[PDB]
Amino acid sequence: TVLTPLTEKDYEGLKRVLRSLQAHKMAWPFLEPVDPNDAPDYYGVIKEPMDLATMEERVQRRYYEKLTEFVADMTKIFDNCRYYNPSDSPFYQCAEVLESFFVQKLKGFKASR
Ligand SMILES: C#CCNc1nccc(Nc2ccc3c(c2)N(C(=O)C2CC2)CCC3)n1
Repeated sequence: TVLTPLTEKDYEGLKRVLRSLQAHKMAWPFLEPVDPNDAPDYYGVIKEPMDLATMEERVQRRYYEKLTEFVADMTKIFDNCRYYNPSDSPFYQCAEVLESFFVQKLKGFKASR
């Protein structure tokens, strides 16, 4: 299912999904690693940080062998955000918006495989 090996043509689809996420108006908090100057305790709280720039590096290097691994990294971004930030924080709302967008794009990618 979602465990099949990613082909080179799959990787063109993954690049497009990632670029759509990076261009979303609510993606700004996720574009780069969390700066500890903006959240001093963040890296003691979150033990597996993730961000869209790290995923872009991984896509360029063909890090992902299965689509599940790509979805797992994307899910970490949103899970870390909802765990670190309170439910009324604007950051929490950004994760809400961007995760539903990612699901919309992912369904598109899967249908096109
Ligand atoms: C605006 C601005 C500063 N510049 C910048 N640039 C690019 C991304 C970015 N993310 C950012 C900024 C502040 C904070 C965060 C992230 N945290 C998050 O948990 C967000 C879910 C990722 C932790 C605490 C507060 N910040």
